[PDB]
Amino acid sequence: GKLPPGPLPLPGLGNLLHVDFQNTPYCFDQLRRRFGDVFSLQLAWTPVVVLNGLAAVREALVTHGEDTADRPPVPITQILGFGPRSQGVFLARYGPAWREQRRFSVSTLRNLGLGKKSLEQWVTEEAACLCAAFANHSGRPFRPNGLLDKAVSNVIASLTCGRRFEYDDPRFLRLLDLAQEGLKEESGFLREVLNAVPVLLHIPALAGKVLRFQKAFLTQLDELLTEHRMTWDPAQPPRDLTEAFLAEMEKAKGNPESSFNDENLRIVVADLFSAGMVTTSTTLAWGLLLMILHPDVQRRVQQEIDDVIGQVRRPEMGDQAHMPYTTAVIHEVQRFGDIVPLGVTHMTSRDIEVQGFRIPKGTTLITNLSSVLKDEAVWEKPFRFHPEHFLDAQGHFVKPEAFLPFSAGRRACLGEPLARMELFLFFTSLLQHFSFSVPTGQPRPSHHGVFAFLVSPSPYELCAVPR
Ligand code: HEM
Ligand SMILES: CC1(C)SCCN(S(=O)(=O)c2ccc(Oc3ccncc3)cc2)[C@H]1C(=O)NO
Ligand SMILES: [Zn+2]
Ligand SMILES: [Zn+2]
Repeated sequence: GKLPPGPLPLPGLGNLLHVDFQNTPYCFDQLRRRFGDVFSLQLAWTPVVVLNGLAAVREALVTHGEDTADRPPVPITQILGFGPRSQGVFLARYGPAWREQRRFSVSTLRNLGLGKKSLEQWVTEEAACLCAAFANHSGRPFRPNGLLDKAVSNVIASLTCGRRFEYDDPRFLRLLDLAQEGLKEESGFLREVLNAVPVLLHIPALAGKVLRFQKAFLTQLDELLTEHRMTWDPAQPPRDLTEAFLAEMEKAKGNPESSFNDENLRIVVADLFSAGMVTTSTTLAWGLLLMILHPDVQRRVQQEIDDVIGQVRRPEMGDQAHMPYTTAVIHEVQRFGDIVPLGVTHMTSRDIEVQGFRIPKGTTLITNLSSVLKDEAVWEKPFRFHPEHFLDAQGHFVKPEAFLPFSAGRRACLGEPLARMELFLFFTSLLQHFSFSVPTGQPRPSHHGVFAFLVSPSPYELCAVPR
């Protein structure tokens, strides 16, 4: 069939000069408006197809799910112990190694707490610590990002590592620091080159600085894993994912095919931990920013929290069903924050058809989630913070199909169930006991965030006064 349209490619650079990597989301909007919902790009040697809108993304990830569940190979990951039976989950290639960790991560989380009141109470406990930390700032203006990252990170640590860390633990802080730095490494020109030419890694000079943060991250994590291997009580049912993983490694000794091995234990755990320390807290960072930028909405939320929960009892997942306005606000924060605009790259394993065009095997697929979350054809005021995007005239919460912050298909975020719970409990817990606002004498903060693979709100301070 006919391949997707797109800007005319240069001789060797291809379309590298037709894409503004400073604000790619905007550049792609222009391309979408110019060539359509499914267009092509030749980034150097990598053929790319961008998917815009719910339909294009869905036909690829759901309808053609089997053929689009693979990731682009990333040979550089070798530096972290990645191998055929050791791929973690996020960067894992479509196959048994992924499926085994995928199924394991999903079911273990569910067994450990997800969907039960135990996790809720654990989270609201961590929430209480978060509140107390906010209170230490008295009326003084501060940046909530660090405390949000620490509190959220403790929830995933509890699940994976069976413990939390004090907001000032050196190892905890270093772990969080390295995790955020390495999120800068995933976006480097050098990595692209070494990735195309695997052999170039034999030069210690290069290999030695390519993924230094991810390596530091894993190294720092090994120390924690080693202590855990020591405290673990195999005579009791696993308390966390690391123990569950460990018990599987026992059962799997002698099985060359099992992905439950030492190399993969640090990758899987680092996979879940890192993912959990940089997603939800960012959304929460957007949440608090939007709440000081729209005090009215913040009050409506507090009002609902008062009417349904009060200012005593700790929030509970059972409350959400009776808090449609707060649920709408949270969903809008996710929609507007648009924290993962271009999603995570996919790769076709077979030739497929999308919106009439043909997408050859091996094509790097880009799911433009931002275009689904800001689709002017679907949302009323896509470029505005508008809780009514998830509310009907009656005040009922409705979730449109264009709400794909987590993508779709067999590869969709496995942390969604955890994210849903964290956002509700942490958000209501914060607004239930605090009142946020822009610090007098300071300019209204921008609702425009700084572009990256993971989009954070622009730096800002706020005042948190008790209630
Ligand atoms: C509000 C927060 C979050 C957002 C917006 C988000 C978004 C995403 C997106 C866009 C993907 C890619 C889906 C695809 O490949 O098409 C994904 C993947 C993934 N996320 Fe998240 N995520 C969030 C939270 C977390 C959390 C809390 C965890 C849990 C540890 C997590 C774990 C993962 C994992 C393991 C994958 C890879 C799944 C696979 O390839 O099979 N994420 N997420
Ligand atoms: C275990 C690894 C160190 S292996 C090498 C790469 N990373 S990473 O720290 O660079 C990273 C962190 C967050 C991220 O963003 C996410 C995740 C989930 N949902 C939405 C966004 C992407 C990549 C770790 C990894 O695979 N995590 O999943
Ligand atoms: Zn444990
Ligand atoms: Zn209704």
